Amino acid sequence: SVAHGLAWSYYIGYLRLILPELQARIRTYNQHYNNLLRGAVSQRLYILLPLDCGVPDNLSMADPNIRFLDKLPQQTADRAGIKDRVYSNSIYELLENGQRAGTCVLEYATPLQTLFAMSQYSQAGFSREDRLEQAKLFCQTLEDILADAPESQNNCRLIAYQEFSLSQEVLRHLRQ
Amino acid sequence: SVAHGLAWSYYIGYLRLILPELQARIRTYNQHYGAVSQRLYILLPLDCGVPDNLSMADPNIRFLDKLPQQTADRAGIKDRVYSNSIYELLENGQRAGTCVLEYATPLQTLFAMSQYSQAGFSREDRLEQAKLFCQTLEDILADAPESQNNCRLIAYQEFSLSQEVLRHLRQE
Ligand SMILES: COc1cc2cc(C(=O)CCC(=O)O)sc2cc1OCCCOc1c(OC)cc2sc(C(=O)CCC(=O)O)cc2c1F
Repeated sequence: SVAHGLAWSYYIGYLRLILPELQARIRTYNQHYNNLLRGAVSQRLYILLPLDCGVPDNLSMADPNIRFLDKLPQQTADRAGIKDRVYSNSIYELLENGQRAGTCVLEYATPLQTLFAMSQYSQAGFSREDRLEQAKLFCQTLEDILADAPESQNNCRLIAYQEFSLSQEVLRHLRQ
Repeated sequence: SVAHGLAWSYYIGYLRLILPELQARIRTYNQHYGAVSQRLYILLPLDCGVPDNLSMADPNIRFLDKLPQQTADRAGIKDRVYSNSIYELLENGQRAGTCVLEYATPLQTLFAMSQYSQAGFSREDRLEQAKLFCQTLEDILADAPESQNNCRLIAYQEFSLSQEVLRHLRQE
């Protein structure tokens, strides 16, 4: 299946490589780069899983209550012949009634945009109406893989949703 | 199919985003500094063996430099960095070529899936999946001119990896 392969690849090709190094990057930010007066950035990568497969590039566009704070210090690694392949991640403030309710590392699972694009291109042999079932299968496969990887599971949170306040969706997970 | 999805995702999620900007990065590198050839040379090992160091696979493939990085806001990641590496290709102690080179990382997903019981993917099906990944990628690129002329697909089964790359480089 398409979504089955995409979830395994998202784990093998990305999550497996960044999640064991994420805690140290967040700790480094909180100790040396975070504004001295501010609350600590929460641990864990918060992964946005829009079931409609809509993956925008700017988060403040999806919700003005999601405001860009800072980039986490970059991770580098030699990867498949790419010397010092760079992994960059962004920190966001979550506003509730004009005030800071949370601070976290946040991004969309980019393979969901592949499902969106495939549903549009005739050559992909992927019907438009197959998108939702494939997005749910991508999320379920990712949950199943993470359940067998505790250093990856405890370093991330899966935020699956169907449309709305995206910041309230993230805050509900953060407050747990 | 697993490989069909991987090839579409490798194109949508990566190649489509770096290949229209690649020529300008190579030109910028060549003008500061014998020229690095155009096009991203994509290694497609059908055995799905994806090592992290290229000089390990072949000592005639020597790291020269990193191309200037590309940055873009991508899915909530501000200034998502795309870094690529330049390699010298040696032949009988002489530099015979210079190119931007890397492995197609989804091939390592096929390798890992054939290793993990929970993936439900057999080692006996891996070669057919690696070939399908390569064929799907070729078909996609045939419909994306700006991506097709900015890359070269190097599919092989094991050996001299530098001679494999040089054979493709000498066709232009
Ligand atoms: C190797 O496989 C994958 C690598 C991978 C890397 C990712 C990221 O860096 C997240 C941010 C982003 O997508 O820009 S998501 C991701 C998903 C992957 O598997 C899904 C199937 C292949 O599709 C993709 C992809 O889909 C969205 C994104 C990328 S980004 C990428 C590279 O940057 C190449 C070098 C590297 O793999 O680290 C390859 C792929 C890719 F093959």
